[PDB]
Amino acid sequence: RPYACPVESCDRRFSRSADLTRHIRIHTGQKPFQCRICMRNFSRSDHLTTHIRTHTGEKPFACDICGRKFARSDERKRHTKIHLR
DNA sequence: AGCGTGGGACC
DNA sequence: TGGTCCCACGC
Ligand SMILES: [Zn+2]
Ligand SMILES: [Zn+2]
Ligand SMILES: [Zn+2]
Repeated sequence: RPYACPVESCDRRFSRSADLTRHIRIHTGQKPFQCRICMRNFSRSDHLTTHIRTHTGEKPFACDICGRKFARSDERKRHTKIHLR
């Protein structure tokens, strides 16, 4: 919690100094990761990785119940719960 | 659905 | 630093 965002208009606080560094990019608008397929810029390398799958169609996450594939684990997570009742 | 994207964590 | 998951939330 000791790490406050220096931007004046912003008052968000962070427990980890590094979580502030990432956060600073929201204010600086820095997007240092580019998709070589569509040239779009992204603020995070991990977000670029999952974005690229929208081009290749790579879906490494399969639902345990029906086997349906998803590009992201969170999409699979959101899906799996539909099998309930 | 499709998928951007920030915060927390872990390495 | 900086890479990479999970999470969550949003549209
Ligand atoms: Zn801030
Ligand atoms: Zn792209
Ligand atoms: Zn399923």
